[PDB]
Amino acid sequence: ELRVGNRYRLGNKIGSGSFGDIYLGTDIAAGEEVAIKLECVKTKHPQLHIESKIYKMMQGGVGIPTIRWCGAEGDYNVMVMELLGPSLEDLFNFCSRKFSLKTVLLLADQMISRIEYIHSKNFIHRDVKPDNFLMGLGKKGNLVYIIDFGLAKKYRDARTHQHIPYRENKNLTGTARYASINTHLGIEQSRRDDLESLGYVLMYFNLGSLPWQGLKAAKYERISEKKMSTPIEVLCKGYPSEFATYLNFCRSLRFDDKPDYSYLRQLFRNLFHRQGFSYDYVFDWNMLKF
Amino acid sequence: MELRVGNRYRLGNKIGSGSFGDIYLGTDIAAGEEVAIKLECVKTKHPQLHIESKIYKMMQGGVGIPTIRWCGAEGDYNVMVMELLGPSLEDLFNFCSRKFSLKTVLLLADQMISRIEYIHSKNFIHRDVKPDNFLMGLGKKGNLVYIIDFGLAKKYRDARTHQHIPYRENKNLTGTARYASINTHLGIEQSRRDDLESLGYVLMYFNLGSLPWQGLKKYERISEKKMSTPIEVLCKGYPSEFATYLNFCRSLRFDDKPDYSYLRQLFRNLFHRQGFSYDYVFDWNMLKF
Ligand SMILES: O=C(Nc1nc2cc3c(cc2[nH]1)OC(F)(F)O3)c1csc(NC(=O)c2ccccc2OC(F)(F)F)n1
Ligand SMILES: O=C(Nc1nc2cc3c(cc2[nH]1)OC(F)(F)O3)c1csc(NC(=O)c2ccccc2OC(F)(F)F)n1
Ligand SMILES: CCCCCCCCO[C@H]1O[C@H](CO)[C@@H](O)[C@@H](O)[C@H]1O
Ligand SMILES: CCCCCCCCO[C@H]1O[C@H](CO)[C@@H](O)[C@@H](O)[C@H]1O
Ligand SMILES: [Cl-]
Ligand SMILES: [Cl-]
Ligand code: NA
Ligand code: NA
Ligand code: NA
Ligand code: NA
Repeated sequence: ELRVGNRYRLGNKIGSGSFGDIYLGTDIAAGEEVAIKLECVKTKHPQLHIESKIYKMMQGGVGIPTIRWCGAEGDYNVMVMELLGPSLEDLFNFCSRKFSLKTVLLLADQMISRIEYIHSKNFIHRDVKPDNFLMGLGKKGNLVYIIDFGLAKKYRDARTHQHIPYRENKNLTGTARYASINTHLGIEQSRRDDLESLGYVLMYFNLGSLPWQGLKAAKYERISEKKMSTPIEVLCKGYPSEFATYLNFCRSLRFDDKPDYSYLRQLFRNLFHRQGFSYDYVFDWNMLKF
Repeated sequence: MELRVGNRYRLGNKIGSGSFGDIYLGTDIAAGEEVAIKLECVKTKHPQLHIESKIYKMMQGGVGIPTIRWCGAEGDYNVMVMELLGPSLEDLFNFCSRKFSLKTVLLLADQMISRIEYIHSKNFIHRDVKPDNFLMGLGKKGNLVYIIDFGLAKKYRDARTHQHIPYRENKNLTGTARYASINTHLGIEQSRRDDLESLGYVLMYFNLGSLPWQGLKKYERISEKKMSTPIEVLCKGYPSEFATYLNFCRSLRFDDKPDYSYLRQLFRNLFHRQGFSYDYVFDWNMLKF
């Protein structure tokens, strides 16, 4: 039996993010379960406590995870979060690596809103990918949450909204597979870049796998080159134009531009209602007991 | 496009693959509850769904045996619709970071000895005892260990006369090598003893995390490691009941009726000297089914 904070019982690993590791535990007092991020204190570069503050700044936003309790305790900084349903990668695999157009558009609509909300509290996420989107439990079950603000950062000053400066020679940050063209080239990341990664997440959900996925070297140069060489028209072939239009828009944004988040959603909701779907949140994984 | 197999069962996503065929989640539209639905191709080279269904139909009303819901053909497939069960012991071991407490291995051992005995009481050997083939039950029945997958199962005696199948040598391996019996490796026909021996290795795996003969770099090496590793090395640092358990199984003759009760009581006794309550609380109790 393992206790943290003198009120939580620590169970088993249920996750691994960018830093730390996530486990199941129980609020012994409340009588209800939780996610418990742990980072060991003898890491070269501490992070949980910074991330913890990013969560308190996002709190009370649609599909932003609730933080129950934060603090350091012996050898582990710890962060108790509301427990959440499974990730879109988990669901994607449960659905055998293929989602209907309906599920990809219900998700697209929520994914763009969480990204927009982060951008309005002055942060970029920088690792938009299937694992960092999660469905809530029970009441909040048709609601995509966003997680892992471990690589996120301020892109503009909280007071003046002055954008961060443009620069170059940045290292890779974020998952190679879904990075922006610009990140592959070493350009400082901005809002455009978060939404362009969503773009690849959406095509990944349609294709089953991107075409720069599953190459085999002995660096990641290769990924970069085929992502940059793939004409959008060819990546999106056999899928609605709206997916090429979203990505061309994002690829066409400028470093400090405010993306038009209403327009990008609009592509998708208009495609949605033109196909004859009903906005009932029946997803592809709907026969589960969330 | 929606799809009702039979008239009653809505097909959904794949959640399993056993020895043959595949398993999909499905919903019993009428009764509002959920089911698991096995599928095999009609034109498959070695048809066994009809056969497996007969074994389940006859084993029905056995504790920890899944209920047969429905059987028929549809399109290119044979279908057997079953009770929905919860996750395997393999799945759960992994969730517990490949570590099961002694209470859980004993609580598990009791039920696993009984299931095998039940199978044997219905005149079959399973031949692939292993943690993937033991599943916990759902909701009401989350305390219950169930057993699945009789695609490799065999009649070891007549139902009428209890006449034993005859000794045979030079058999090819049937079932997983990691948990096979010493004699299964030597190519002797499989009997009741071998199910119980296989279980002994499962139990010891639950203790160790991994068995000694796994991870190795052409399976002949799995075999020859198993016959270097005497039980008293395998089982060192753990209660002796495990060694006793294994030695006993290795001593049964080909057609012996194992004393399941004796092998059950080795464990029950140790359970109550450790001071545990037989309360059905497993290491994975955090979970919620
Ligand atoms: O990861 C889960 N909950 C979770 N993770 C969190 C991570 C968090 C957090 C809260 C969190 N809550 O706050 C935080 F910011 F600290 O980070 C979870 C719940 S169920 C589940 N998965 C599976 O049921 C699963 C798994 C594998 C394969 C198929 C699977 O089945 C599936 F997902 F397809 F249904 N994962
Ligand atoms: O295999 C599952 N149900 C099933 N299998 C069957 C097989 C059958 C059958 C019925 C069956 N019902 O009748 C039959 F005889 F035809 O053969 C199942 C239910 S839940 C699940 N898995 C996980 O919850 C899981 C997954 C990944 C990691 C950890 C996991 O478990 C964790 F981590 F949640 F504890 N598998
Ligand atoms: C009704 C219980 C829901 C649990 C579903 C778990 C699904 C994961 O396990 C299976 O699914 C894989 C694809 O996601 C396949 O590889 C299956 O063989 C099995 O691993
Ligand atoms: C709290 C809800 C239970 C969900 C457990 C899902 C288990 C699968 O995913 C995790 O499990 C692995 C083994 O159980 C861990 O090693 C984690 O890395 C994670 O992948
Ligand atoms: Cl620019
Ligand atoms: Cl809008
Ligand atoms: Na995380
Ligand atoms: Na949409
Ligand atoms: Na099976
Ligand atoms: Na016992």
